[PDB]
Amino acid sequence: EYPTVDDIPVGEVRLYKIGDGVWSHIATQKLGDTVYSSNGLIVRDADELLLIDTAWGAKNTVALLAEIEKQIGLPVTRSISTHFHDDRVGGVDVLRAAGVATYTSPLTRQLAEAAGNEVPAHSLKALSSSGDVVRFGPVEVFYPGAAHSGDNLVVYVPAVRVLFGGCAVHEASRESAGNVADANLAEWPATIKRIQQRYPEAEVVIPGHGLPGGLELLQHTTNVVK
Ligand SMILES: [Zn+2]
Repeated sequence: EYPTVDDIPVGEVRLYKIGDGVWSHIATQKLGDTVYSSNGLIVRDADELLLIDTAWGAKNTVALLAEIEKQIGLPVTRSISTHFHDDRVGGVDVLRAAGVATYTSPLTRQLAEAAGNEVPAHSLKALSSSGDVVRFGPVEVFYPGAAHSGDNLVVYVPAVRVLFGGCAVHEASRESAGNVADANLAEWPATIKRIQQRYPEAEVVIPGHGLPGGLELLQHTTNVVK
């Protein structure tokens, strides 16, 4: 039942309920001969929605907003991108066109600018140091340190113990680190331990790509990395 590249019809976006007021969103991009999927999060707050990550590009992000309006019918008012790559900020301008207030850390804004990627309009302050946390509506945003990228953030929904790990966390089936061109492989183990120590009660851990699991994906990630 978790959506995969084998069942999301081409160009569509799917939502998947994780817990009370929490969905993941799943989108695809074909690169060469391989279709990839990518996850983000949607979190209800009162009568609005907080979006975590774009659906990887403008076309997909249009489809994401349509799917949200069809299935949930509440307005996305704010977003947070969890690092500077296209599966996180690609489609920010779509969000901005729709009236969404787009956020991310100052460093992610800088790296996104440097990469020629789309740039969220607003900075989350108080995230510049490893171990910094901030509250944001119904979530916590945590900067655990460098890993998949120098700026990677994780998002926790404390009411229902759902941790969205983004690409700092690998799915269970993944056994190679993947794209390390922006990664800090030396730091990535410490970064994972910081996540483990901060969110010991998490019930679900959602990787940036692939199937949800539990806290076991964190050590799995360290194992893949080292
Ligand atoms: Zn990335």
